Amino acid sequence: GPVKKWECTVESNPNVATFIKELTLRLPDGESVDFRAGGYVQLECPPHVVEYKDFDIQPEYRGDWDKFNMWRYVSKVDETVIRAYSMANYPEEQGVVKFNIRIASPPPGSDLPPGQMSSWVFNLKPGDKVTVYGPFGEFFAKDTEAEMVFIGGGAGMAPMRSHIFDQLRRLKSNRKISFWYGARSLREAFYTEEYDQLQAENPNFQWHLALSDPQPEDNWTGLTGFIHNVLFENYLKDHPAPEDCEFYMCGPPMMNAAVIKMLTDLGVERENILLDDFGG
Ligand SMILES: Cc1cc2nc3c(=O)[nH]c(=O)nc-3n(C[C@H](O)[C@H](O)[C@H](O)COP(=O)(O)OP(=O)(O)OC[C@H]3O[C@@H](n4cnc5c(N)ncnc54)[C@H](O)[C@@H]3O)c2cc1C
Ligand SMILES: [Mg+2]
Repeated sequence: GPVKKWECTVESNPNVATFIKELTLRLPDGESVDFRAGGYVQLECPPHVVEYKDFDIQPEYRGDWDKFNMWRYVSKVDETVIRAYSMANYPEEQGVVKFNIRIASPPPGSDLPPGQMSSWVFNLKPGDKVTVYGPFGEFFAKDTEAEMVFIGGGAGMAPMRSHIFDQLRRLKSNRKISFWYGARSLREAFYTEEYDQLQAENPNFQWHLALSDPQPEDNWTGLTGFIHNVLFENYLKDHPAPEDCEFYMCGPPMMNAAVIKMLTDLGVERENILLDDFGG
């Protein structure tokens, strides 16, 4: 049916990684968005000016905001903008829409304008008003009993969380499900306690974190490198029938491309790979 519209209030907007915030919007009037896991809404901003030095960035992330010279950026937006963001909540988490949003700052060294909507999102404080439109979606789980392999990176965590909670807690599914998330270091990993608990509670579910640049403080002895190599070496290379799995992918462009190439090379048919392309 026609697009619905809600004037929401910001409940919380902390960083969950150095360059990713978890934005939670409370819907008005006790309403909920009738969305499906993997779906999205559009957020809108009015004309504005935002200065990055005004952002609230939690303490452990600030050193890299200094290193990346982020505090000098200013974004001037002369007209209303709309952008899609994927729900990180699943449908049984009512009354809110929750997001994982990467700050799309200018490439280091360039003179390009900062990202219009994400810069505005990073200055949202509890109590601010945000207009939301939707729901929309196409990145939906197939209705089968096949093994599921979820692959995520960056703010692609949002539909990954939605999908995984939907399978395990709403559908109470017993399908074989794994989740593979690539990040730079432990400070860039989030929802780790949630996934560890879901693995403890659901013997059909397993997750894996691979770090590309583990930091000394991480004392990391787990998987390292790029997620497409990790998933191949530690699981798919020896899998009896990878072509029988359903793959659900959402990451930054380079990750999407590398994972899809790895899978197609293994003989997985493109029909068995569902991609949520954020268009980065
Ligand atoms: C279905 C869907 C779901 C999505 N879900 C999410 C999600 O859950 N989380 C999320 O973080 N994103 C998501 N996205 C992406 C999101 O909609 C935005 O595209 C993203 O936030 C960037 O928008 P922006 O307005 O901040 O940046 P834009 O203003 O669009 O700019 C993007 C980048 O381009 C740079 N730039 C500016 N001018 C130029 C130029 N001339 N040449 C080159 N580069 C330039 C900017 O500095 C910035 O880095 C989704 C997209 C879709 C389609
Ligand atoms: Mg303000």
